[PDB]
Amino acid sequence: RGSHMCDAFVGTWKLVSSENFDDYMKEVGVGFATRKVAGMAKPNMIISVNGDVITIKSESTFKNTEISFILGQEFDEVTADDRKVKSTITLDGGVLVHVQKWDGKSTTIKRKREDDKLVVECVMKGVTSTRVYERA
Ligand SMILES: O=C(O)CCn1c(-c2ccccc2)cc2ccccc21
Repeated sequence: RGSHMCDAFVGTWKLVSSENFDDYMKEVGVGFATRKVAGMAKPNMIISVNGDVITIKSESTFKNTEISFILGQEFDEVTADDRKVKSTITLDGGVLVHVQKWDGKSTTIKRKREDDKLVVECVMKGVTSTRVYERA
């Protein structure tokens, strides 16, 4: 019912910058045509919290996705690039840490507040992409 730290993430966010995302997606194993169309997208990401359930929606010309979850409880997720993964999202020190597991592989997406931005850092082995969103 009352305020939680998680509320710093809540709201409507628009992508403003993307660095190294094509190389990150190659590491993930996204095919060419999907990478090109995904990398063009300027999604809006809508984060909300209801009781213990956090919802992250991405809306764009590429794909609309929506996940709902409870921190530390694994779920099934079909990602925007069409992987079928098992995901767990935790809050570590203020950072939401989202680990996706599929086919023996793993990718971690961290989201954090920096100034008025929500920074999303996507990591697959040694390759990192930084995506910066701002309030809509
Ligand atoms: O949250 C994001 O900004 C990127 C989400 N995302 C996307 C994505 C694509 C288009 C629109 C939003 C997100 C592709 C993708 C591939 C691998 C891992 C994460 C991925």
